[PDB]
This record gives sequence, structure tokens and C-alpha cells, in this order.
Amino acid sequence: GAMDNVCQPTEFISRHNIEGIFTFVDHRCVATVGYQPQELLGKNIVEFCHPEDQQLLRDSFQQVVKLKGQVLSVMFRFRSKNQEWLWMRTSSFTFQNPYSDEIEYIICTNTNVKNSSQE
Repeated sequence: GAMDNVCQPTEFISRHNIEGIFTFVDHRCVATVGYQPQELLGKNIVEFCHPEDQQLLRDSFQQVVKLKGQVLSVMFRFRSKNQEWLWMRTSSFTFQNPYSDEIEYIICTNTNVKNSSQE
């Protein structure tokens, strides 16, 4: 596998279930972290989260569900397709329907900053 899916920017957007389960991923996943859209679908972002920051994601994801509608930035190391732990900041957004005040999914805006593996 490991297709480029057309060279993408180093930031990607994904819709995911509140437990971290990727439901829909944009092709920019490959450029940012090597992963294909399919690779994330059904997985928790916490599975590919740096083992020392996995709780950091959890705590902050809980807080975006606390804030509701506010963009909450959490910075962690995402495991690229090279099984490396690069520095990515996820901006958390909870998609609410202002009729029942319910959330359908969380939106992972993933902006990769530094790297700590690729040379």
C-alpha cells in the first residue's frame, strides 16, 4: 500500500467519534503522517499517540467536549507511517447541532509542527 493519494499539505482534517475513532479522513493524512485515510478509519487517535501524551490527548479532548464549540489546541506526538513520533498540534472542535445541542462528531484539525525522527 502506502499511496501518496496526490501530494498533500502537512495539515489534515478528520471527523472522528468522541472516543478517538476516525470516521472520515482527508487524504492529507499521508503527507502529514504517512497514514492513509483508511488506516485511521476505525482506530483511536490515541493508538497512534505518543505513549507519554496519550492521556494528554484524552484530557484535552474531554475539555473540548466541556467547552463545546471552542477550538482547543492540544500538542502531542503523532505516530507517522514511519512509526516516528513527530510534533503535531490538534485543534479540537465539537460539531454541535444547535437544535438538540448534540455533538455528531469531533473535528481533528491536525497541524504538524516539529519533527523528531526524519533526520
